[PDB]
Amino acid sequence: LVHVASVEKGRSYEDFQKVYNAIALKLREDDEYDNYIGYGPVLVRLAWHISGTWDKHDNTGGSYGGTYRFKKEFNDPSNAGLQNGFKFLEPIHKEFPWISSGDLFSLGGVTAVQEMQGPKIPWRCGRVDTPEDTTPDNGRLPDADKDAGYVRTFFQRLNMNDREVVALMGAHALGKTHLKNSGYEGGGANNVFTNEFYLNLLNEDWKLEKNDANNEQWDSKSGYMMLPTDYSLIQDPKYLSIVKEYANDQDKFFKDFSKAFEKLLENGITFPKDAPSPFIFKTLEEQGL
Ligand code: HEM
Ligand SMILES: c1ccc2[nH]cnc2c1
Repeated sequence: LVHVASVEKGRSYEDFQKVYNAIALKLREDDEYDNYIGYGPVLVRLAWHISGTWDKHDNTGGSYGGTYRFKKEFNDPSNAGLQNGFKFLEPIHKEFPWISSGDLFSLGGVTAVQEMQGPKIPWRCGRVDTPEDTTPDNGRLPDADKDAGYVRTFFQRLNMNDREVVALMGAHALGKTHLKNSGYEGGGANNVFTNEFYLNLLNEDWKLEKNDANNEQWDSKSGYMMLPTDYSLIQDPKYLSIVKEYANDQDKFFKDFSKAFEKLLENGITFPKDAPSPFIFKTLEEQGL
């Protein structure tokens, strides 16, 4: 199963920068969403969920085919809430209908990370929409009520190692859980890309509690929460070392996240030898927009 990147006909860096800018401007405009968090976090989660269906063993799933647009994937219980991200991206797609669905979903995550003052995430175009029967079945995204061993094994399927896993989980500094979506009770939330997930894990006074959906979660006196899979990163000695590293080195975290997140978004894609180099988009701020 080979998915070869194919650049949208006639498109170059400037075309994609325009798409980035449209997403970025809408992010700024639609600021009231989810109690003033805005759509950044849900767009990062969307980019991850469209990518996290990948299976290294047979190259099924992954971002390439844009298959989240189809009902089977769109209605995955693991994707509850992501319809908000899809609806946010709808007018962007209508404006720039030349871009593939995989490219738009993945670019949405990149743009969200950067606009939320995260690292630059190099991004490559050329994902090609594939037909409805290429949609992966539900059940490939991870459970949150599990331990470090489950997290480690799960991420092997996505060819991610311990450092990559701990780095990617740092995205949980963004946004919040919603009881109605996932059965987890939201805590204190923000919409700035930082290493604060790791600081919270290490510095907070955590207590294990059972929420109103009957799921266990870790809650702090300060009003923050962690999923059991989040908290596993301080229960496992290997994960713990890396949590400490990122809590104490913002730059290292930024750089490692950027690599891991680009890799997540590119898993399953074969880039031809003469494909364009990855693009690094300018933020609205860098452009004076
Ligand atoms: C073991 C791995 C993971 C599990 C079990 C997990 C689970 C969850 C759950 C249950 C939520 C709450 C959904 C809701 O109620 O709306 C959530 C939110 C989120 N997740 Fe993860 N996640 C994992 C890995 C990741 C990774 C790798 C990324 C990105 C790199 C990510 C980004 C997010 C973001 C940005 C949100 C907030 C969405 C919002 O505010 O609407 N997650 N995740
Ligand atoms: C999802 C969203 C926000 C979070 N904060 C801590 N764990 C999280 C999971």
